[PDB]
Amino acid sequence: NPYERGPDPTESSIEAVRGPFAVAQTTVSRLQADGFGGGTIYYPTDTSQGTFGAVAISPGFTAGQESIAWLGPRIASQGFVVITIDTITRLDQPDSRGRQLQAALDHLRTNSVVRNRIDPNRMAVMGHSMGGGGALSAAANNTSLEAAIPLQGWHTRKNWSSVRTPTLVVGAQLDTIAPVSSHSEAFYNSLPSDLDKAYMELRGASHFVSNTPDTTTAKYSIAWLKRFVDNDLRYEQFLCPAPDDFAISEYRATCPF
Repeated sequence: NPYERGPDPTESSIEAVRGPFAVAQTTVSRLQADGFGGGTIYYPTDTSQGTFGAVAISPGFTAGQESIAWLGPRIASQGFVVITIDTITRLDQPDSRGRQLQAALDHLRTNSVVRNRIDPNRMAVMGHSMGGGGALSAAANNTSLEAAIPLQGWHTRKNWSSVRTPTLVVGAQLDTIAPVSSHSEAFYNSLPSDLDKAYMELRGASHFVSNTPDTTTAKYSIAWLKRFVDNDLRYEQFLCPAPDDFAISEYRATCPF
């Protein structure tokens, strides 16, 4: 597999705050950002292993980039170019956030800092709440996307039968903003039954579990991005079968991937 990066993983390595890749950052001003509100790109400096997959991450309604910023370097340091975006306005709705997540990825293709660092054919989307809805919208609008991860996603659209991108739906058990029964679990249920997909509910978690560092969220996002952005079979072990993880309330997966 040409896309494998970094040494073989262990529980300790995917749980780490910082992975085996030293990371740098560059900022995209709102003036430099076409179709999104700007953001921060995190990327590995080690280019000896080749180019990396790219990941765009959106915050939710009324939220700034800081609400999801911790994911940027934590994921990038596992071997990805990660842009944490601001939206054009903080009031933008899920469908617009999905446009902006795609525009942020496109910006990566011509960004002078990272355009040599990215494999433009291997891209993924993530978001929190309405940003997680944007991630689903972005995958539904672009079947070439390698992975999508809605974190406590919120969306008026509940049917996602058009998605062809491997999607990890991360619910929070005690979510009252975006209750898992009317959002996350509904999304997972409408994804195609043939799709490589997984639903993971975080035990006792509030809607805001992913606005502050959470090891369970990070470890399975990293395992998902590895498995599907990099086609990295070494990371299937953390997904299939279900992990005996007390942090997880419910788990569904179309294993084996």
